[PDB]
Amino acid sequence: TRKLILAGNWKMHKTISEAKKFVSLLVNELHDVKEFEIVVCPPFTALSEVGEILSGRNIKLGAQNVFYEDQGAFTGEISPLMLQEIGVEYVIVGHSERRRIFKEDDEFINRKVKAVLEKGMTPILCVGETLEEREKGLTFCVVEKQVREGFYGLDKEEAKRVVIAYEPVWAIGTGRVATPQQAQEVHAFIRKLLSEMYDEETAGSIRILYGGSIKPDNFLGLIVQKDIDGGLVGGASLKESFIELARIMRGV
Amino acid sequence: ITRKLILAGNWKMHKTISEAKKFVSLLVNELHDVKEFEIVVCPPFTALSEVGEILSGRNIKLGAQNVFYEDQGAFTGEISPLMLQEIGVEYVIVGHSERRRIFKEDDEFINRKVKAVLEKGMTPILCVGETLEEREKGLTFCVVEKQVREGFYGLDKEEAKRVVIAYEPVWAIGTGRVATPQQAQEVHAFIRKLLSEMYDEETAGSIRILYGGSIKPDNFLGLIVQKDIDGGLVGGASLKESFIELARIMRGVIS
Amino acid sequence: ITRKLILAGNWKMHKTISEAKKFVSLLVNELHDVKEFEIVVCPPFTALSEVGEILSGRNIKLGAQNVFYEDQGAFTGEISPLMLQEIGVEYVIVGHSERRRIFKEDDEFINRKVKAVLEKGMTPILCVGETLEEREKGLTFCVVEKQVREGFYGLDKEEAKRVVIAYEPVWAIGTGRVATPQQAQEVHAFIRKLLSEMYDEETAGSIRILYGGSIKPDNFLGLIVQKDIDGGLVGGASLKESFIELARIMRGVIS
Amino acid sequence: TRKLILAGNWKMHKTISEAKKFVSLLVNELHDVKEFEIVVCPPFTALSEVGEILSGRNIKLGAQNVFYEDQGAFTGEISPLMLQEIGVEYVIVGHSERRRIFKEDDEFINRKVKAVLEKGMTPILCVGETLEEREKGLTFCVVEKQVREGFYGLDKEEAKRVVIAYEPVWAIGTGRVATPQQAQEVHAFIRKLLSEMYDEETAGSIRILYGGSIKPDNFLGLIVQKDIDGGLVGGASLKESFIELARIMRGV
Repeated sequence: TRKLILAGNWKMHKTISEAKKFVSLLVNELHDVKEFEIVVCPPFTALSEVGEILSGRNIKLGAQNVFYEDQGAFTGEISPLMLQEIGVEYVIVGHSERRRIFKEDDEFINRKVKAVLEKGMTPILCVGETLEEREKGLTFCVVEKQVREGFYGLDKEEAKRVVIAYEPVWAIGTGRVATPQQAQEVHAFIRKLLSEMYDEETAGSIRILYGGSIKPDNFLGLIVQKDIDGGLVGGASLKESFIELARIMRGV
Repeated sequence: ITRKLILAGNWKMHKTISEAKKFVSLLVNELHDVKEFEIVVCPPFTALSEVGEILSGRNIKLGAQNVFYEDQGAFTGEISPLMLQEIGVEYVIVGHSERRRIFKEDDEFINRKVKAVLEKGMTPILCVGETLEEREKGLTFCVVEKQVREGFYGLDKEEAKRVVIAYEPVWAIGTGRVATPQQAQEVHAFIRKLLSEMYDEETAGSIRILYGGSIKPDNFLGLIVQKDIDGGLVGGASLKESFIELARIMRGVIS
Repeated sequence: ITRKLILAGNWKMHKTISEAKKFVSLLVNELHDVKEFEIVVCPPFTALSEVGEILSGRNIKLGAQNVFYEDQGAFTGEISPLMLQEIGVEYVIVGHSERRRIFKEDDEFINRKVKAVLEKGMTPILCVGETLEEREKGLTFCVVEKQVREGFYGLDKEEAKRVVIAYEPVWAIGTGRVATPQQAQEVHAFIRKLLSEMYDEETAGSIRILYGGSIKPDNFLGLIVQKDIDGGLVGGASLKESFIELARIMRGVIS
Repeated sequence: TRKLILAGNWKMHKTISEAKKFVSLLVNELHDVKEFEIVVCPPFTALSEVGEILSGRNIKLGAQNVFYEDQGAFTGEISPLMLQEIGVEYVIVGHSERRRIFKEDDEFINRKVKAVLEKGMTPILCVGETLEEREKGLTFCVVEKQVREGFYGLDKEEAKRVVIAYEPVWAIGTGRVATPQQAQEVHAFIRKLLSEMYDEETAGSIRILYGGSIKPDNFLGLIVQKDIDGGLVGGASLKESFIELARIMRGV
């Protein structure tokens, strides 16, 4: 908790032309932000161009993925350095799409968490169970494994910097949001677990946001819950609905 | 038969928008009269837009190191063909060893990227190559054939001509162990006979097959001379000015 | 609550029909009055029929080291539940580490074998256990829970009682590094609380949970004494006569 | 070529009770065999019992799989020793079912070929393309890879002992047999390749049998072809149809 976050993950969606316009629209409508942070994550291609429009502004730059090496022969990948030089503050790691479609495993993910922290950036670690896992009663152990694997090797001080995002796979793009009751139950669990790995202090420092079918007509009720520190917006982050959400987010 | 030679530079994960903007301008002027073939630079996504304008109207061409096969969608961290087409990218490396080995990218996955790149009017550069163990078992030809057949599957005579293949023996990637022009040529000749049966003589003669072991400024002359080697997919050397050297060498084989 | 202790021997890939016939007869007489618990021998498929007759009517019970979940079909090299049931097999080890690690046998695959074994009126012995790395990340409990939940999935109160679990910490398999009775007991207690939530008190108390690290004739006494350890899944020691020793020890904990 | 083989792969099909009867039926109807070999492959459970009924008889004992170690901690597996002691002469390795359902890779397979030869038994190496592979034009390279991987590390003398069985996956149990023309084309190819790896001598020594939907009303026409040295019978090997096949096999 302590400083909510409204993060938008555009995913594979905008052209440098569109980004420039859209970002500006946001920066105009939200130049005034009541401390709760607002992050926008455009694709690699449009990062530098968006960097400008944001430089010096309140809204912060976010990236969708990163490799764990400063440089090397890894054709197609982007290094932490390249993201830093552009002024990217947040980096999404472990997104369900990457885990599932691109077969990224926990170790791979864990090695990325550190790399993002090394260059003093904030990693957004994604966790979440699949419907099948939820039905077998593995919701918690699945989240627990991912979290433990994610933080493995981090000290109380680094762990404090990490951001967690619970995107229940059964609710990504399916339009089926988890009730605030279901969201909170897992968020709470993550918080308790977080403290058992460290201490009540770190656990309260780490921000855990909800992700998965975050629409304007359901965001209130999710941010209201005790342990949900904001959201990782998917679709809604592409339109102007990202403003109505940021608006609601100001209701606290 | 004629075929336009090609010299491509795969920077890989190496430069920042600054280092990039510099190096690129340098070249835009060094290789200014060079119009007898194509020099392609492939910077990281982060730095394409910048380099993109340093080339708008110049001779050197823009190329990406990877692409996803869809136009847009729920695919965090991926770049679409439309995103590359806006910036003015003309070439896209597809199926590179690193992606196949390290990022478990399979043939069917790669085949879709090939068709995808072609749909937007861009040029795929399909990479194929054996492993040391593979070559030791005599599987060089079947490893290459499988990859060529898979990659081209579904394409037709027309689309096939637009593809560019790049033979990159894995046992010669960054290990320094470049391939003797004999070895290179042998394989390139095969890939061309194969391409012949798959489609026809005309087609197999239109498709450029570049080499990719450890192309250095010294040995490169002993390769481009070969019969079935139409250019090179350069790694390291594409970083330094030695790239501008290679570009020189290649010019002394055309008229 | 009562629960009948169980001592099982997983010969693994070790004896021939001859060595087998010998060892078995030896036992049939040594452990002759032993009827306060169950001794189970698990020879390789090749040698089941032989050992099978050396037990027909005796006290010691027959057990297999693996099974496929179908009754018959196009599955070269596999053994069916019917094939085991004819010979008179009563126990079937399912989900052993070696099979999970070496032969890529997954949870869903193992769950089907559990149901299958139960259908023919036989007893599954589901093996669960963490890895050194897993225990170092504090994943012991979730690794075990996942495996227990997966394995039992679909079963009900009745069928669940018939299952026999065997906690076999992988970092203690053939490495000699047996587990302190503290560690063993801790986990066994968890697996039993879990089994309690999954079904109920009655059920969790009926299910035997055996230990399986490096059960030797000396340390075995410090384990069977524990509260939640109902017996042992013995590897090596099940080969020699030391097995007959362990069987002795276990007898001195019943009345 | 040189000494055809009629091999029956029961797969997962008989009880020790049934085996004893059935085998006997065969041993009675075929105690007289015009040199062409007849192998029967029952499941592990029934091996020793069938061993007796066959001991001293013409029909030979075959197994469906084996591990590559004489002994060790490999719960559920059977060693070469265990097969030998029972008098098993042939061992099927690399059967499509094992490759596909049980994920056995070429190395695994190759390590089994040697192990079977060590204890002086004859391994039956299975190879074959899937429909999809056949359509992409990979029929040959697929067979070539499997064969090369299978023989890797074998000398002219061991390689001579190896038996090859081409079971086109698209024809296993599908009831769709390959025409003799299609069968021969691949068999021929394997023979040419076999010689290029060794010499015309070894290539002619190695026996290559067809496998896949071998029924009595199509066996003749397959054994007739030049490079098909017999068959690996699946279903047909379970009934008495295994006798009509053995009967036809005698027509040469």
